[PDB]
Amino acid sequence: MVRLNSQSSGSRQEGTVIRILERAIQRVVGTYTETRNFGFVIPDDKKITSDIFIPKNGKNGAAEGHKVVVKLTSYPEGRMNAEGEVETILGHKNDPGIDILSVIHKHGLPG
RNA sequence: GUUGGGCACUCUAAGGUGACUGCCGGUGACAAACCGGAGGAAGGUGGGGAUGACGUCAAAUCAUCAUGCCCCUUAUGACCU
Repeated sequence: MVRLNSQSSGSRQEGTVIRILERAIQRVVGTYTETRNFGFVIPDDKKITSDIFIPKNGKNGAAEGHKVVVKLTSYPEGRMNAEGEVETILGHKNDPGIDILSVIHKHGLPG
């Protein structure tokens, strides 16, 4: 429910997400990465500019390499990132036929 | 500890050790790096000091000191109260 601004530093009208009327992106696919004694799945697409906090109870295989879908169990909060889990361990990200299989789960195609 | 009590511990102070990308994951030219993880007292330029290049102001100092040219030289020297 983006609101207008009474300014514009360009040719475009300035929106501002004063509120989110609806949540979409229910789930993301990505590579899981171990950080500072933690986990963080990086979304397949770069359109999500943040990572997804993985707690250990939602690691479920995902190591440095493994591709996994995330049933996002929480979402960003001001400065904080989205939390999640690990769904399907698609396989090591650098595998021939993951490129397809990654897209198979990205789009939410049948199986 | 006051005393007996090796002296352990703390300390005292000489000599060594120790830290680096050395290591293990990512990431990335397989390298470098970057990002984390170990282990360690110490994490990625360990921390404080010390130690620089050519220069300028005819900068300041003839009251630190010395000093050419002067000046004083029974006094501009010197002594006391």
